Amino acid sequence: MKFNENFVWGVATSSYQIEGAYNEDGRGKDIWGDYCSIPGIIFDNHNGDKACEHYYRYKEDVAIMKEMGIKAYRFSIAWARIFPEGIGKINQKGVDFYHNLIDELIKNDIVPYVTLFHWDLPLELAEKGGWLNDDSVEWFKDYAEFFGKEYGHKIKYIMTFNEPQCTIGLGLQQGIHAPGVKLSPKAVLKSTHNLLKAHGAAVKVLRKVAPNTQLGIAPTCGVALPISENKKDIEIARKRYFDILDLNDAYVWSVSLFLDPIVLGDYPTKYYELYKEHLPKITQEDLKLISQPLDFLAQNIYNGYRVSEDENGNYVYPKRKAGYDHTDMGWPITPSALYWGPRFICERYNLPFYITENGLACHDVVSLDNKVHDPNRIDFLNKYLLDYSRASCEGYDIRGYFQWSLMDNFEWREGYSKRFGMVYVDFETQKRTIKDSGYWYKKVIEENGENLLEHH
Repeated sequence: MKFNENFVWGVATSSYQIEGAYNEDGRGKDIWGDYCSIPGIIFDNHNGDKACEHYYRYKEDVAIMKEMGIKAYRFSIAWARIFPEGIGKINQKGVDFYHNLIDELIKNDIVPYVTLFHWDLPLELAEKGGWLNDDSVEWFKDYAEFFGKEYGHKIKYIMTFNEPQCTIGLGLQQGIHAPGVKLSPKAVLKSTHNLLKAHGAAVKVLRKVAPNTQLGIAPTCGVALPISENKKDIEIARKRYFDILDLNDAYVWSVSLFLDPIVLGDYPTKYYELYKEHLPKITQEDLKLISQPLDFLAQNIYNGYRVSEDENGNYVYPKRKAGYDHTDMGWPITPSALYWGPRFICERYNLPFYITENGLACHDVVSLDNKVHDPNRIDFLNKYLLDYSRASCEGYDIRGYFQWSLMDNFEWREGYSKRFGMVYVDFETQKRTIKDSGYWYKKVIEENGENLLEHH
């Protein structure tokens, strides 16, 4: 067919983007709420104080997912809602909420896929240096250990970190994400190393406290795309996809920087040569701690870029055609990224593969008929899933697909100016309206993708 019988169809959210209740029920502050307090940082000075008020309306959101036949729901845990100080005293109302949300998903036949860290680092830990502090490995370990002890018996999928490229790169190297800083290469690489150690420490303890929970991680990157399907152009894209970038570029946006240590046991050789004078102290236990065996690998994939080389072996990036298909972010629409991306990742790491995020922003409106018509989203998803199907038919071990946001939410620096959900959300009334893509997606799950349109 188009997909295997076990293909997991799902949707994805994150805590800070949907939950709201930022200063309620004992929830501590995080780095993004603090980031939003700086005037002019967020579009129109939006923040996540209320967001979609999912903390109060989660029962309606589960029922909306049941109305679409959604069988899996990827979401994240507000670390500051369970540990308002990052470490130490637990916030029982926070633990109670996630029990109630998880139980609500289980009761509605929805498989929870849990992200432990989706960027909302507790502010108390941030003011102790965050990932710069070597104690961050212990902080995240104890945080993971509690969640496994408290929910491991009813959570079968846990991924540690969401897009460390954004937390480390945009957050500490490029000054684009919270906390919004541009630090030394030493600081960024020590931070990178402490995050990878925190991942490994979390995986290790989660195997003792949650021995029946499958463990993974969901990084992100742009997908290098070959200009043709002959052997030489594919190799160029592959080499670029897993390359280590120079220190004068946005070098944290590397697949191998995080996944080679995690899966292969060490940083790439280029890492040690290029970053030599800024390297953190690396022990083989560090590498043995980071390289804990995983059960699956995940990836958030939104778009790709054509890459080739010139006579000097330097990367060449061809222009995009005038008027190319794009989204409300101005991002390009490149469905082949959901083939080459998964293919390259499976060939290098040979792990069961999930797409934990894929979607687009559309300038959606409630039209005069009280409906939300988003045919551009349907076409986007249809084209991307066709190339995803191509990877599964060629034998790559792809296990599922999570369409990014179930509902419109806080799109970080863009605030609420960008809508990624299949459910429209009026952020004043909090009225949820399922978009056309949501009803289309319901049929995609019902028919496991044999319904998808073709002639790509």
